[PDB]
Amino acid sequence: PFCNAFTGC
Repeated sequence: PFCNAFTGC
């Protein structure tokens, strides 16, 4: 989904 700490995006 939306960007993440480094996972999502």
